[PDB]
Amino acid sequence: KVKVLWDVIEV
Amino acid sequence: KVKVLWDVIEV
Amino acid sequence: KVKVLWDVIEV
Amino acid sequence: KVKVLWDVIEV
Amino acid sequence: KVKVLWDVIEV
Amino acid sequence: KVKVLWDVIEV
Amino acid sequence: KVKVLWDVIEV
Amino acid sequence: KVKVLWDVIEV
Amino acid sequence: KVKVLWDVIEV
Amino acid sequence: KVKVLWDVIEV
Amino acid sequence: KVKVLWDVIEV
Amino acid sequence: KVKVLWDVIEV
Ligand code: NA
Repeated sequence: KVKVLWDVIEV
Repeated sequence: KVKVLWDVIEV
Repeated sequence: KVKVLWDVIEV
Repeated sequence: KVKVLWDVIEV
Repeated sequence: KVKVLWDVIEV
Repeated sequence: KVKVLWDVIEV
Repeated sequence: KVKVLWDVIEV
Repeated sequence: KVKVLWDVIEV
Repeated sequence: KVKVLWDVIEV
Repeated sequence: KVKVLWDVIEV
Repeated sequence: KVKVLWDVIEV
Repeated sequence: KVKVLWDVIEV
């Protein structure tokens, strides 16, 4: 199955 | 570690 | 039909 | 500044 | 201010 | 087929 | 108006 | 390898 | 490790 | 005007 | 640092 | 019609 992985960085 | 994902479903 | 679900996993 | 990262994966 | 909008569509 | 439509706006 | 389109193509 | 194709469209 | 960073800027 | 900024980094 | 900048106009 | 303007910048 297909997933979108998401992340953030605080730069 | 935490991971945030979108599941995309074709149902 | 298509739907997007939010998943949060601990790995 | 907030940066967004994403990757499409197959699980 | 920047805002993001998104919708998933079936074509 | 599944597609995502994004709109990025300034408010 | 203008939108950014994602197609996640199953390959 | 599943991939995101993205484009800019006029709706 | 490679990180592909996305940001939106208001100009 | 909104613009998209795209950066590749190696950490 | 080198980044890619892109933006959309409607003519 | 829509046009996408690309640039490579030094920051
Ligand atoms: Na595949």
